[PDB]
Amino acid sequence: MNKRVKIVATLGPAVEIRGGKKFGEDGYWGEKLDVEASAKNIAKLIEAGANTFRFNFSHGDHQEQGERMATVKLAEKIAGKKVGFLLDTKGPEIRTELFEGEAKEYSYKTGEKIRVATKQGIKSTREVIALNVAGALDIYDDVEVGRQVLVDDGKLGLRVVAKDDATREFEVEVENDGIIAKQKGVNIPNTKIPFPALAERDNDDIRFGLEQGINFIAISFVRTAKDVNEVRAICEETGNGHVQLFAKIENQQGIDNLDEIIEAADGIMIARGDMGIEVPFEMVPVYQKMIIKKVNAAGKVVITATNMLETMTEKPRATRSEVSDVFNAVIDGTDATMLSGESANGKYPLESVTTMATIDKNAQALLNEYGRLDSDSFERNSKTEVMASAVKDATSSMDIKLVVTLTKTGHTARLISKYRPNADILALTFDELTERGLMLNWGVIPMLTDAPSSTDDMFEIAERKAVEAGLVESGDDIVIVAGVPVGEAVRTNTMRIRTVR
Amino acid sequence: MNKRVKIVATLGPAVEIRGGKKFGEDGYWGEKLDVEASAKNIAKLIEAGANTFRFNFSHGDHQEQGERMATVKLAEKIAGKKVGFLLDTKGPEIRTELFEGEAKEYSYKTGEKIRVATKQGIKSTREVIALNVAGALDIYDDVEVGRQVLVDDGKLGLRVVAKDDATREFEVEVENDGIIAKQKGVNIPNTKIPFPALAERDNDDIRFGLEQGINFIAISFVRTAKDVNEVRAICEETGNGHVQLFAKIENQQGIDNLDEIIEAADGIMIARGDMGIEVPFEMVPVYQKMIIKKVNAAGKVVITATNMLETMTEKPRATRSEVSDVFNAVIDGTDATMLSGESANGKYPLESVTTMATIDKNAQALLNEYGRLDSDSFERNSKTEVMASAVKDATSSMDIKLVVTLTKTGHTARLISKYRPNADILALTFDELTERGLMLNWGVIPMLTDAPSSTDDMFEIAERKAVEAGLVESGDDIVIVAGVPVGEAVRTNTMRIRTVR
Amino acid sequence: MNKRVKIVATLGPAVEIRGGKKFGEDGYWGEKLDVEASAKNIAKLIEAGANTFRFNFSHGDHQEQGERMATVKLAEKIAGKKVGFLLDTKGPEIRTELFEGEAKEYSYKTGEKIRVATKQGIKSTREVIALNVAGALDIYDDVEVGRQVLVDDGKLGLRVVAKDDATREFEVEVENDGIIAKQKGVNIPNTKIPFPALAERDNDDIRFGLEQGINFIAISFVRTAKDVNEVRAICEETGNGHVQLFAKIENQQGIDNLDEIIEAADGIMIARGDMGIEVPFEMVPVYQKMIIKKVNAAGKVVITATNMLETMTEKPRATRSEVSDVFNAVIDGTDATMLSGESANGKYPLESVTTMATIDKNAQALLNEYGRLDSDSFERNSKTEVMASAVKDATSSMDIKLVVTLTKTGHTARLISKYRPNADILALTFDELTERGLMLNWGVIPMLTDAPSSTDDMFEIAERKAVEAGLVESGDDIVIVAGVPVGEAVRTNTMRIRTVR
Amino acid sequence: MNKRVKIVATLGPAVEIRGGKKFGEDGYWGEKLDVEASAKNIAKLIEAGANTFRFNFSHGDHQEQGERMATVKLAEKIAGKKVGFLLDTKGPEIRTELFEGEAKEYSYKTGEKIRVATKQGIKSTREVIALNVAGALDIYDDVEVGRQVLVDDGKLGLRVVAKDDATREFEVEVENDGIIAKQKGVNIPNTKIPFPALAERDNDDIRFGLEQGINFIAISFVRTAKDVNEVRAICEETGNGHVQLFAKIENQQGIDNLDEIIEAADGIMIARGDMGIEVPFEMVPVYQKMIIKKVNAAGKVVITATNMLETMTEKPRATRSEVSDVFNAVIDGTDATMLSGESANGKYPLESVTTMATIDKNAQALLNEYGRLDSDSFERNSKTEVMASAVKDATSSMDIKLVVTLTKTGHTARLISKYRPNADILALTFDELTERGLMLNWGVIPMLTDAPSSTDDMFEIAERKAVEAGLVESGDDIVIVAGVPVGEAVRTNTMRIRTVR
Ligand SMILES: O=P(O)(O)OC[C@H]1O[C@](O)(COP(=O)(O)O)[C@@H](O)[C@@H]1O
Ligand SMILES: O=P(O)(O)OC[C@H]1O[C@](O)(COP(=O)(O)O)[C@@H](O)[C@@H]1O
Ligand SMILES: [Mg+2]
Ligand SMILES: [Mg+2]
Ligand SMILES: [Mg+2]
Ligand SMILES: [Mg+2]
Repeated sequence: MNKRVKIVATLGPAVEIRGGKKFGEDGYWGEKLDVEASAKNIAKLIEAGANTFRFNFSHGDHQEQGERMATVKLAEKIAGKKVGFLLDTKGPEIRTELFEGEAKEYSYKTGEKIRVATKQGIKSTREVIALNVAGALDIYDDVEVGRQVLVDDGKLGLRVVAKDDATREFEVEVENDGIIAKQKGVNIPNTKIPFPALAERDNDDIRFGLEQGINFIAISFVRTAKDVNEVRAICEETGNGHVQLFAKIENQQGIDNLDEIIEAADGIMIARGDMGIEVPFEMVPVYQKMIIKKVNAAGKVVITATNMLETMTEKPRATRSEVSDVFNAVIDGTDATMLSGESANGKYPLESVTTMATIDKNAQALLNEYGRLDSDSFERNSKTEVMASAVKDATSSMDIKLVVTLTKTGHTARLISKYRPNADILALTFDELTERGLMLNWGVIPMLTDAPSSTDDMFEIAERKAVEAGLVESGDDIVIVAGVPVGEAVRTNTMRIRTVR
Repeated sequence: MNKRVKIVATLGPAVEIRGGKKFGEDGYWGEKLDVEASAKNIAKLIEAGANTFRFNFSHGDHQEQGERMATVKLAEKIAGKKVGFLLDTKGPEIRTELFEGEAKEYSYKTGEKIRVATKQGIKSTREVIALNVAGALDIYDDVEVGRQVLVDDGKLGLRVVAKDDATREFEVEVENDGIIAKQKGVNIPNTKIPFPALAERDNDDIRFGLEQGINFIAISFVRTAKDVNEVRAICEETGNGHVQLFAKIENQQGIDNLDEIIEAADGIMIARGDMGIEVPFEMVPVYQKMIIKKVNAAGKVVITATNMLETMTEKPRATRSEVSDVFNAVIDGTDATMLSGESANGKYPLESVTTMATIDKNAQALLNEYGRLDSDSFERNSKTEVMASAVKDATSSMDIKLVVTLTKTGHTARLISKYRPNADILALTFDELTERGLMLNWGVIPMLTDAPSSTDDMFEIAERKAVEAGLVESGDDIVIVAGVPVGEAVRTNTMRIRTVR
Repeated sequence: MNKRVKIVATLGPAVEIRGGKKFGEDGYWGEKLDVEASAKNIAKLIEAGANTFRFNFSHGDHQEQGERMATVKLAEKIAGKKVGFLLDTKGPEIRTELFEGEAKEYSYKTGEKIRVATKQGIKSTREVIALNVAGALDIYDDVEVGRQVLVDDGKLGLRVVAKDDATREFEVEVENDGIIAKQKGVNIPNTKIPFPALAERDNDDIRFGLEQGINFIAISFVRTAKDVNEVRAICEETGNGHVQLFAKIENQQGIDNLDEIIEAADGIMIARGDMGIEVPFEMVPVYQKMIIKKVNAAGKVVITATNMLETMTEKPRATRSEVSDVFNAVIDGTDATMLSGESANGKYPLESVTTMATIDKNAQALLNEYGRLDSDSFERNSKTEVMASAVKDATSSMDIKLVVTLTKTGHTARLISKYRPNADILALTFDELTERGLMLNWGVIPMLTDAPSSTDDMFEIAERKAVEAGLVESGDDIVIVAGVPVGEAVRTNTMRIRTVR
Repeated sequence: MNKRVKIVATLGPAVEIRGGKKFGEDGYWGEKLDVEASAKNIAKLIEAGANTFRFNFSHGDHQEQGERMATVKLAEKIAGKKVGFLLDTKGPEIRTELFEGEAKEYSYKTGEKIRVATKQGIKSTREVIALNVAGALDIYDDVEVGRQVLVDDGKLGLRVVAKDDATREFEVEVENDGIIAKQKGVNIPNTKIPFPALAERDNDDIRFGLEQGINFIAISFVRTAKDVNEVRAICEETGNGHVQLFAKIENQQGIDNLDEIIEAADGIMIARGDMGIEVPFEMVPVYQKMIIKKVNAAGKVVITATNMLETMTEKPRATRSEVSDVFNAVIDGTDATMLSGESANGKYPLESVTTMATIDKNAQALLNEYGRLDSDSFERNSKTEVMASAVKDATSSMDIKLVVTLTKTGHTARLISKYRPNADILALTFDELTERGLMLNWGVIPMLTDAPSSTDDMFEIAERKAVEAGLVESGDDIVIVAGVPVGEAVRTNTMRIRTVR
């Protein structure tokens, strides 16, 4: 079993060593980053099956993101395996501020009376939590007495009992025991804060990440196709048209506009953290199944995100509900499953990726029996898609160890992946940007190779690259597709069934 | 809209008021039990959708259990609604003992060296953990070095590093941070402790339970049909033949013998806490889907259990993986979903029941689209089952608000329930024991009524009881089944499609 | 096996004895009809499974039709079984005339030069065949040199080589050996003769048949819904609204207008004789399958007609192609199969009905495996149809010997028949016109009984009538439907599964 | 549009010109055979769609058969198209003998008393019918009084009223009007004549046939696999191992042993004439549908035979039941439809082939909608069959005009044919024997070409041969399969989707 379901792992301090100390150790924050020791930890997550690392720009600053991206470039070399680089934007969001004196968080008890500030550009204290509102908007008049302020995926609730005009502070009662840490997501349900089109901060974050070299952007709180097209414009103007945009669906407007968002984007991230606060929590499983189906029908990538192995933040074993969630995301048809705090923030980042890889690998064996996606229903809209349908058929008719596609742009590999064959897909492509671009497609193992010449045997190349990567051995049956011959073929036009020598 | 998926709520101190104090408040345990304030609390759980309470005999003593059962009996009169009474057995298991000087539990850090004792009838120290082993078995010779000892559904791991012959103690390294409380599960995977057929303790607990008045027994660690038959023999012997037995499947032996266990039992509880430590965690979802399908095909009851809303033990809102888990259990075909520590041991027992109820109600609306069960594949093996298939056909042909069955024993209601009609099922029955015994069947609303005479119009009765229960109004279409006429019919033989006037 | 597929048998001289002589014997035509001896022959066709007799008004005169109808009324009394009375109209057709000197036919050889007259109201001779054109139309100018004149379902072809203006005769070459008999169908393909709306002759024929007492009219060459509504108007004005209209589809205009014709009519007769000459012969099997499907979807009656056992006109055994045709008409979903010359004109009328009954009975056993009709696809458009769906389901779930419906108008019996249950359908109705009206519905055995009173047990009546008709015995399982109670029920609202005592 | 369903046409005097005279013209038999005029006639049958001619060795002598086979060989050069040569064996059967004084046949009326003789090597009189019994068996002791003797596929019945010991004759009553000709079938249902394993006569006929050059043998009255293996042994012994054996199923024993016969044979001829006298006539359609399904699942050829256009023996147009029969045989899944007396013995042999071809072409357009065969259910049991499944998938995904297979032995063409793709199949093969042997496979157009070298581009070759045959034009999409490269490939291993330039 190669793992066909892709893992997005969020990076953060959990994997980072600072002056020989690990996250949680006394004096950790007084040290600087040990890049090699950090890259060694990250190389172990790559080996365990992380296919793409997520850099959440709601956390840290550019320097911290930039160094973390450099640490992954080193980790790839140590692992001898490449991964995707995914930037996750702030979007039209509210975050808790940094605290005075670089305290990182405080703990609160049910019934404490604290304040939430609206004034922009200040720091929090334990008693007066300051907000970073996208567009530096003033939200004091948008939030009435009786509104709930939710901190960190709704873990901690603050009930607005009064408003203090002298300070423009919400007077709040802590509804339940919990923590307020710096740069935490804030939700105020049933309010209609007028966030701008694309915040200056998002424009700067995106341009910085594009300069560092990324493959993917996940756009937070996509409301309409315009939100995706604003980011697309920046990618194309900076010479970064190869970068793929995943719309994060995490509010009613995103659900209402799903069809236009899917057409504009390269994929969807089902951002269930915010989604289950911005829409009825009991509706998230309905939307999850429907989004995965539509995205797969469009030949695009879907990521299922948030709380997948939440307990593994503190404990070496997931709950029964967490394992059920990962398993059922695979059965629903997801291309990729995501870790957030499990990998970024937790005591068991490596064990989290391992555990997720084990569940994903066991669930992929039940797709023939239980799988929700139905490739038989698709219209085959092009001759490459006809070929992808024929490859699925061959992998259904007999035991195929591997499908190999020689793909210039990844088009053939994406269409084979869409049909969910009962085989791994080796995608041989001829440039690194295409190779990294395929790292979140179901079943696709991207591999860089030289562009075939008109004298090359592409079928010999396919078998040799598969053997040299240890994916197949003598006697295995593989399906190879290619455009034959090189420099005459318009598209993938040939399928070969080949016994490996 | 009526909740078709049934809720088993485990009762515990979480819902109990002690001289004005709630569970988790200073000096809670000092106070006498406020029976009436406790019954008012339990009454809210009934109103929120708890269909059966679970009395877990692994905790407390006969006095405590018997008191709790009496308090539920008052809660029913407050709520104006009856519930099922389910006894959950200790079973062939290992618990932690009570601690010296009524200390409730202790906390341990990774690398800590402590001891686990095999001598029976002793109480635990922080530094030496006593075991209450079923059958007071000496297990010291059963447990090799390098074996794993897990406490509290596997939360805390203890590696056996050495064995002390002179005290017959395990010298154990704490693997991970966690808590050792009183009367918690201990799992030693891949050991073969020869636990008795039925332990004296279980025999005593079942007999006390039967004396108090119960509807269900959930038998822990059912290994073979013999485990079910020993308990069935006590039910019959004491005149409690109406008591239904759910086999808890929570190890490989239970899985291997599942078919003969389903045949001996009235139902299966999928006990996923133990199951996911005793077998590979990533297989539990495979077994959950297969058990629900098999139990439904047998016309019996399936309960999905453990960790369903786990985070709500400590937080007012569940994680996205927990909502996914509850939803997917309903889609899989579960008759019932269960709360353990969420209702027994948590800060949010009412909100846990409400949340589960909300998810279960939403999931039931997607069983047409997504439902795994397939009633079309069933053999109809009796004339009542043919009537059940016809009822299901009527609810597929047109919009039926309610199915009404006049059922002496519940057999017709159980068959209609097996077919999962697109409608609520009102089961009009003539005794309280039959009424309570239907409370875990999917979609069944048990209601007590006078046995109709051969003078009575049972179709008028059905409509009148459905209107009086506020399940239907003028213009609603209903399907009524009955054995016509009373004193001649030997079974349900008539189906009526009626418009409520 | 009761035969569920209905047989329409065409009556003619084959069954008629004249002064002790049988059809074909010397001096036969010099005798008058022996009514009792003729009614005895016809009683044997009823016993063999003829459900409806067809009186083809293209043949004979009113007196001959009237006496044949009287002979069947006697045959019913002798057989002790009722049959339907079906009148088949001339329609907008061309027929060969009577011959001079009551010669009935002549024989011709390939290459003979004869004439066809256009002058209306004259008799034929061997050398000059006169036409009876509906509306007494003059067709001399509508038929050019090179047209084909086809006699008798296209058995004999006449090529128009010249036109003689002095006599207004077509000069024809006999294309193949064959016969021209009196009152034979004539087709001239690729001509557009302007037949009127409803010929005076058809108006008189219909009114005569309505006076004699008929159940059905098959309207020849239905072109549009107007053709059906013209006949409907006459039925309603004469107090004969109970008479059912079957549109004969036998030309392109009928195929083009099929949907409006089905909505206007009570059923379709697939008149393949003319159809296979008026449209491409290879298209008739396509249209047959499509018409049966649409008519069944409309809850109406379909008859498959012509050449079904053609060889049995002269021989005691059908060809392999004939048996295949009857079998496949049943598999396609036909309510009824028809005999024409086999019963009207042949040496083996009784053996023809027997042979057809044997094929139909063997094919009805393969409907579950091979049957084309798909009741699962129907929308259930009324509560009686919901009940019909539920009856189908019961007959699919277990072995049901009989479905009994107490039906005032036949509505419940038609809807049960539409769903094609795996059981015979006993339709108990309370007037003879309804009883005869159901004789061509698939599976329906109509039986006359007294209208139940409010003190009657309709379920006891259903079982008693079924037992007394020898359809069921002690131990058989039957499904009874009724509107319960009499004088309150709006519709069939009750289904009972009953073991016969 | 190309005819996918293949036509077997039985040759006979009907197509033979004798010194200027056609069959059925006065003094036909006086004249010498006009070989060249006969070959011109047979050439028209080839052009009209005859794919194989059947030489029925129950008629004539080696001289007659050998001459006819030579005349077909000239017809091929005239038509410019090859056909298959099928020998149909006499088999373990009873024929009528030749009559005294070269009288061709006699006519008999019902109630006529005549005799049937058991003495072998004598010629028939009108009043005493000699039998040519296979093995020259004496059957007098095999045939009881009240047994039925049927002549000419059961047209004429003869009741055995008494047995004459002194002449060993049956005294027989004519049951029905009909004809006793020379060398006609005699069936005595429910007798057990111990016919040899393989008769000397069959051994001689097969050996003569093989010496002339044939592609197929149809073995009459195959009872067991042993009947097939005796003939296979002669084919192998004489170096004729390429000859394909169709078992004729025409009695209950053949039906009972069908599975072992399909396994021994290359195909089944459903010989319905005999079958519908030897088993109940109404079962033939049940057996026809089941045989076609089984033979197709085995990847072998099925021929549906007898009475398909029977009326066209005497009339230029077929009945509606005959067109229904041909159409339904195609829908059932038949590879081939057959003409017997229609082509051999009739007035309209060319028109019979044309008519069958027209119906077969129309029916093939409805196999998507109505087709009984289901290729989705098949096990794909080899890599060539996986390629066949993939080809079928491509023709379902997009509009493919043609499938082209470069096939050494026809194995790839036979598998593609088994899958019934929505396309014609051009089979490019390198020898005439393989070419002719594919002529009865559904959809296969065999074409002879040079064996490609490892220098050649087989995909260019495929396109060029398809264009040269006028099967495709510029812009048409085609699927080509081949073993790439020649001299390395051990099987068809490549599929190409190509647009014709
Ligand atoms: O078959 P489709 O969907 O029209 O795609 C054809 C396009 O795909 C491509 O072959 C690219 O495919 P690959 O990147 O997989 O090689 C283009 O060259 C071609 O224009
Ligand atoms: O259920 P539907 O299709 O509305 O039909 C209802 C009608 O059918 C009838 O019950 C007649 O049915 P029967 O003739 O079968 O008794 C009418 O009384 C009633 O108005
Ligand atoms: Mg979010
Ligand atoms: Mg347990
Ligand atoms: Mg007609
Ligand atoms: Mg034969």
